[PDB]
Amino acid sequence: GFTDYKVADITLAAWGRRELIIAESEMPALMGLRRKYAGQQPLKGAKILGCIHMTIQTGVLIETLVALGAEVRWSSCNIFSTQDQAAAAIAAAGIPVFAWKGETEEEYEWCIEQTILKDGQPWDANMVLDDGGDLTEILHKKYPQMLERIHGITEETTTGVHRLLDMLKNGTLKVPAINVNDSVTKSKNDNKYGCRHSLNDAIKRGTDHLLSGKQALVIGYGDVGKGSSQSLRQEGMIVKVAEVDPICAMQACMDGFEVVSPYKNGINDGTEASIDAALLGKIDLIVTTTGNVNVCDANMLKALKKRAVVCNIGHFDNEIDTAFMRKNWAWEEVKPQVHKIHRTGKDGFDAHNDDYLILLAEGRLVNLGNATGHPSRIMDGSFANQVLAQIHLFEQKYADLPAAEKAKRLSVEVLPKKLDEEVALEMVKGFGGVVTQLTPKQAEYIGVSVEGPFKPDTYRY
Amino acid sequence: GFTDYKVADITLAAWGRRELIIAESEMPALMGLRRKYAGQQPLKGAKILGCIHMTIQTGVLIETLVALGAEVRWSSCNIFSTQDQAAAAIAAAGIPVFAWKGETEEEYEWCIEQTILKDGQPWDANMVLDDGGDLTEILHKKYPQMLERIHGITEETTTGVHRLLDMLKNGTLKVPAINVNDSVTKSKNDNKYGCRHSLNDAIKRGTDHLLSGKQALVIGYGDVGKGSSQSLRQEGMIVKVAEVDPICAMQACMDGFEVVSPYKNGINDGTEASIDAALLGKIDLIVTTTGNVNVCDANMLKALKKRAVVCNIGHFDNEIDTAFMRKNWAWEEVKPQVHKIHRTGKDGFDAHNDDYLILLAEGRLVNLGNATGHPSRIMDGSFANQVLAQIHLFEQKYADLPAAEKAKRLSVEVLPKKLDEEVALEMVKGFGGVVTQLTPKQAEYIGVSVEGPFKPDTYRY
Amino acid sequence: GFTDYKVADITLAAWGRRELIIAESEMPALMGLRRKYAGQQPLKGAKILGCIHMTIQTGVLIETLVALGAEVRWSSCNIFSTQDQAAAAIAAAGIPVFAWKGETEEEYEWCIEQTILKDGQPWDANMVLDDGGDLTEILHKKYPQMLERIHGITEETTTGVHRLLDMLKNGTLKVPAINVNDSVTKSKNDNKYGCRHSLNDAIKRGTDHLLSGKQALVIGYGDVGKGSSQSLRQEGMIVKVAEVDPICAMQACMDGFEVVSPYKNGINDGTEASIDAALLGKIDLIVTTTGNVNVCDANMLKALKKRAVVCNIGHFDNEIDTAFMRKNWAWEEVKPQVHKIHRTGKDGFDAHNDDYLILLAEGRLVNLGNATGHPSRIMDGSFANQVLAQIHLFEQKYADLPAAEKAKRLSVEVLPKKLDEEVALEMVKGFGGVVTQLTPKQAEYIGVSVEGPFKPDTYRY
Ligand SMILES: NC(=O)c1ccc[n+]([C@@H]2O[C@H](COP(=O)([O-])OP(=O)(O)OC[C@H]3O[C@@H](n4cnc5c(N)ncnc54)[C@H](O)[C@@H]3O)[C@@H](O)[C@H]2O)c1
Ligand SMILES: NC(=O)c1ccc[n+]([C@@H]2O[C@H](COP(=O)([O-])OP(=O)(O)OC[C@H]3O[C@@H](n4cnc5c(N)ncnc54)[C@H](O)[C@@H]3O)[C@@H](O)[C@H]2O)c1
Ligand SMILES: NC(=O)c1ccc[n+]([C@@H]2O[C@H](COP(=O)([O-])OP(=O)(O)OC[C@H]3O[C@@H](n4cnc5c(N)ncnc54)[C@H](O)[C@@H]3O)[C@@H](O)[C@H]2O)c1
Ligand SMILES: CN(Cc1cnn(C)c1)C(=O)C1CCCCC1
Ligand SMILES: CN(Cc1cnn(C)c1)C(=O)C1CCCCC1
Ligand SMILES: Nc1ncnc2[nH]cnc12
Ligand SMILES: Nc1ncnc2[nH]cnc12
Ligand SMILES: Nc1ncnc2[nH]cnc12
Ligand SMILES: [K+]
Ligand SMILES: [K+]
Ligand SMILES: [K+]
Repeated sequence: GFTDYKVADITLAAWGRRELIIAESEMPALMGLRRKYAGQQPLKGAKILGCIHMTIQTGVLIETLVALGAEVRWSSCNIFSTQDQAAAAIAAAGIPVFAWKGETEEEYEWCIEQTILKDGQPWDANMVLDDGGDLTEILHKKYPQMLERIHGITEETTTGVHRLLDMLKNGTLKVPAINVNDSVTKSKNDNKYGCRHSLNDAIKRGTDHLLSGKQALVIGYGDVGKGSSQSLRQEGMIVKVAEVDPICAMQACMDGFEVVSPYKNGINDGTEASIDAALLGKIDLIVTTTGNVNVCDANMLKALKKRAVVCNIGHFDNEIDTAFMRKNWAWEEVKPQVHKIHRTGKDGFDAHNDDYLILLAEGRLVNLGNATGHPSRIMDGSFANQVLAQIHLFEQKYADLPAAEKAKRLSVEVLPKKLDEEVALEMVKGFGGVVTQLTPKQAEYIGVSVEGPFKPDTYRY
Repeated sequence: GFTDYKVADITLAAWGRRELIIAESEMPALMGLRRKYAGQQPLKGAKILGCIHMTIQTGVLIETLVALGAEVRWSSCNIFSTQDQAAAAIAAAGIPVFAWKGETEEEYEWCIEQTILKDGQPWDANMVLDDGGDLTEILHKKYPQMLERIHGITEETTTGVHRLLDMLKNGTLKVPAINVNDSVTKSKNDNKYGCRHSLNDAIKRGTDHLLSGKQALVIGYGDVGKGSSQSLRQEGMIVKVAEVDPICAMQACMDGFEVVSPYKNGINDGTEASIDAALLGKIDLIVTTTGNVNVCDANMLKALKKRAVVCNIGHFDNEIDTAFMRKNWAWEEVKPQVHKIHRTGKDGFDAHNDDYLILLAEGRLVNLGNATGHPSRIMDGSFANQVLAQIHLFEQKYADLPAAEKAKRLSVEVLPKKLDEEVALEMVKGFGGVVTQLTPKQAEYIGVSVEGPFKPDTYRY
Repeated sequence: GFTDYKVADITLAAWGRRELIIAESEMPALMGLRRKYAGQQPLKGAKILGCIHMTIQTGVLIETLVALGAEVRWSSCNIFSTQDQAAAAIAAAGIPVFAWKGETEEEYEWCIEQTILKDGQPWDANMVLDDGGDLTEILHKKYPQMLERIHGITEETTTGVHRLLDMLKNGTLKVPAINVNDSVTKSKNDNKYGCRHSLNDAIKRGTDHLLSGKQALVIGYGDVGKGSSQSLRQEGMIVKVAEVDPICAMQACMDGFEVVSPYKNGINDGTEASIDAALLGKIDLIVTTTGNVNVCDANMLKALKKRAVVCNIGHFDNEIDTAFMRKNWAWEEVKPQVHKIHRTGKDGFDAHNDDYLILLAEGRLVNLGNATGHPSRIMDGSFANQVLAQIHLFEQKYADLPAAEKAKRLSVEVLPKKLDEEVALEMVKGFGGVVTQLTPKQAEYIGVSVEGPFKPDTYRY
């Protein structure tokens, strides 16, 4: 008689369980943590509010936390990223989850509130796992009393970590956090290689367009932009890259990309005349990867080649001025998460009009919106870090300190390199790779221990 | 009141129609044939039996043949390759089509017969379009009288051309045929680049497996094997290649792949002792590409690494010994066209057994079975050749020739290089490419006309 | 007391012998023929005039022909392509060779004549091995009497075959020929992969320029152009391709290249107004691969980006209008085969002028001019074909047949596919590859012999 959930179709649970069993074989770091810590139950007593894409991969994470003793209440951190069969499997296992593919904004907020509230009253939560900072923001803004009992936050992604550091500098952060994003086995695995796998995957599922021989513009060349550019280049696209960071621009050049700006001489003054109309007129596909605001703006959208695809793989949809397109242009749904946007007018469209753009996932995270996000074996690294971070913060029991002691432990930290390496070793073994062991004299020669850590904390990999 | 069809769901037509309109903008050579020939109606009076994958791309082909004056009756050439919304769009257009995704073998044969028979009698067909030779075989073997009225066959694929050539060698081919496969804008575009696009696409949709860093074995290195190996290598797989043709094997070496055999010394004597158990026990993914029989045999299946993915992108499912797997091992459906094959035995399976293989599309063509096959811009090339082939054979009027002229005309031929080049030029313009025109002195220097053809018929590209 | 040679420096012979011994281990097809046929001496009595780049690789070719019983007299087919240590090692072995790096045009002609003449009068030659057709032309124009005793010509390269075909068509070809170029183990090995290896090699040796991130324009996308484009793209260049053949252009598009023309809309009208000055002013490197005339013309050279590198990897230097650059612009030698060409005028130059181009090998074959051409393991394929072609034509004894039989054998033909496959098998084995053997049933299924040939003669690979 379990009813504390809300999913699209509970009967998809058996299908979801089949895929969870497969995914478990693809996630050895996470399943190794489950085996190593199951008997010790290091999360016994933890009550975790979780807000992250309700995919099959997140399901393995959820059941790993539960296997270690935790109770959880879960929601997705995006309206399009849930895999309904994963949510169904988690609900059928008796775990409160509120998540389905294609939520409205109102339903998105309701789902988070259903994790926060149990039977109309605040749940006695004491841990937070977030991806992007929406749950974190709601707790600080609307439920500050609940944070008095919460031992910490473990934050998944770059945008969320940015919001956390903003609150820390403004003195508004109420509990300590661990930056899961900046582990090497997260940032340089998930953010880069994950988008390499899943960006062309989403574009093919949404459009079935040939990419070889076509022109792409990738806005940004951080980790997500690096992986995105590779996702397209390996398919044979001619890829151009835009950046505001000269060091990232240098890497793009050395990686074999032409570096261009959508604006003449890189200067974005807000006018149509600043747009490089000749450049945008040749682009078949534009992808935003920045985590910034309005990096594919209304003047760029007006100037893009007819029938160009437009998508975003950064965390929030405001990378693209989709508001401008809702106000001025007529939307034709091809299928879910795929819209033709007719630049001929707002009121109606000719079904055979040739002047349209194709928008994927209404400008929300395209890899999760139009495909299934990152594959299990990549998320294995990110989610082993999440499990380790949850254990660390829960065992430190920040909320039980006196007021004076909380002030001294309020911080945003990363996991130590030794744990990063141990996650990486399990990932390598999952590939069948064999790591060499240093001899004692070789370890002394480079000044490390035989068991690591093998690099100083300044090393960039 | 049109009722002459059978599809999964006629209400998918509007969705199919939206995707057809997108596909037309992706297929400029085919769409260019509509404009150049619409006024002349070169297929007026043609009644075409067509048997080929009922995809969106085949939709554009079908409606091109109809726009040039033809009547058609269509079926798919594979039980899993139909896109149900394409079939719905075609039927809703008043065009007879008998095709749905996931047919049984009996329904497959039934669908082809519904194209052959109209109102219980043979249709007065006079043209054939085939992909694989199944329709051609059924006509020769079961409706030879209909071939008295048929002017020719245009065959799409390598396996179908081989069957035509065997019939010709045996004196058992009743109408002339055009080998559409061996146009360069078909074989060196569809067969190679199409599989490059669509193989990893299908594997991702089926399993969502990370491919980077894993081991693949591609059986075959002809056109499909070349494109398949690239599909996987560009994703970061470590790809090994098997071949019986030493020329193709040389190409794989020079392309940067290790060439291996599943058998010790390359000698396939049919025994378990001949299997290189070490090699097979390291392979995460095996893909057959040969058009041959039993190239992923039972002994290889027994020796594959636990949880390896097995699929076939050749035309017929007998490239993998799936019959052996049906007889001996338990099949667990993950989802449509994805099965776990449990090697623990045939009488049931443990849901948490680790000793299984993952078979895609039940060994049927994986790109069409687990995804959508080749993209529109690639199929543009194949299907422009098909339309040109249909025009040439229909206007030749073989069925109306005297018996002496019939005997001189009974052959299997390819399209002339000029037509191949003309298709290629429209493909290049679709990419925005600009071809240079020879000066008269340059044309004289290399001994070609400024208008081409630019290569001798022996040229291999 | 052997003096019948002329080389740069005989004392380089020991060095040349060391490298020949290494190259022998890299040339298993060639050495396999040596071991297989040395007992039979099938070239006993053959007297071969040979004209092909006097490299280490040609050294192994020459000594294989001698090992099989032939006498030869040798010259290079390019003024810059000889490796002086290879020539010295051949002369030290008592083999007539006339070749050194850096010949004048007069010396080049004199060297070919020294092979034709022994003691001031025509040698009793009876076979010809040629690369590019210069020796073949001199025999037909200046020594036609010698051709009445010559049993055949074995021609290495595409341009040479073109000239042979023109002569056959005109009725001026006096002896049969084997087209060695169009063996798959030659054209699709040497012409493509050889240039992939040696083009970026020669550019680095000549300029030491970083190639990553810069813009290249490759004129042509045949076998040489395909390999040259890959040579640059794999280094990270942004590569654009020009073509007159829409089929080759299609391949360049599908291979991930942007296809452009130096002329607006591809129309070369002889005026500067037709030059796409905006495109050419972005190009850092241009490479001609066509075998055509003036594909990098004067107006192009004027519009190139300052400090661009210009080079040719086709057979003859007229692909670039270097005559224009000699007449109008000041040449500054950087080092042998590397010249700065100052576009500021003809009479001298400022040492610090910024407006110059860099010309490699004075527009002669750049891979052989500025580096060492193709590696031994690739030339293995080409030269194994040469040996088999020499054996076949010599044993046919064309010159001694009745003219009624001569008329039936006066042709330009390629080797049989079976021998093409045997050469490929030995190359694959050189890599450690293992070719799989068809079972009798599999061979039956696809219609071949277990021993091959495995493809019809129309197969393009
Ligand atoms: N979709 C996914 O699966 C996924 C995975 C990881 C992260 N993310 C999200 O993607 C975003 C980027 O993450 P990241 O790790 O790459 O961050 P990052 O800081 O490494 O990279 C962002 C880059 O954008 C550049 N940039 C900023 N403004 C720009 C502008 N106007 N024009 C061009 N370039 C500009 C920055 O210089 C920077 O290099 C974040 O929102 C993150 O949360 C998404
Ligand atoms: N799925 C698709 O979209 C698609 C597209 C085109 C063709 N096809 C089909 O794919 C198959 C192959 O087509 P193709 O054009 O590449 O033919 P191909 O002749 O060009 O190449 C097939 C290759 O398989 C090799 N081979 C044969 N038996 C072998 C064995 N026992 N082990 C290893 N290698 C072996 C042959 O040497 C040959 O090089 C045919 O059935 C064709 O109809 C499928
Ligand atoms: N340097 C080497 O090691 C090496 C090796 C092999 C061959 N070659 C020589 O290289 C040349 C090319 O050989 P190939 O086998 O590639 O011949 P090919 O016929 O395969 O390719 C030449 C290509 O140039 C294209 N072309 C012709 N005129 C053009 C123009 N004005 N603009 C653009 N493209 C144009 C043609 O369409 C053709 O595709 C020949 O001279 C050959 O003898 C050199
Ligand atoms: C047949 N024609 C006219 C033509 C072009 N060249 N020549 C000598 C005649 C076309 O344009 C087709 C070519 C293939 C598909 C699109 C349009
Ligand atoms: C090993 N092979 C090839 C073959 C035949 N069948 N299979 C499955 C493989 C043979 O033909 C031998 C068999 C015994 C002695 C003579 C020749
Ligand atoms: N598959 C996935 N599950 C959860 N979060 C993700 N972020 C990116 N891919 C993801
Ligand atoms: N999309 C497609 N439609 C028809 N035939 C195909 N063969 C391969 N892909 C195809
Ligand atoms: N190394 C080499 N030797 C002889 N001829 C060649 N042609 C291209 N490379 C060569
Ligand atoms: K996934
Ligand atoms: K498709
Ligand atoms: K060399």
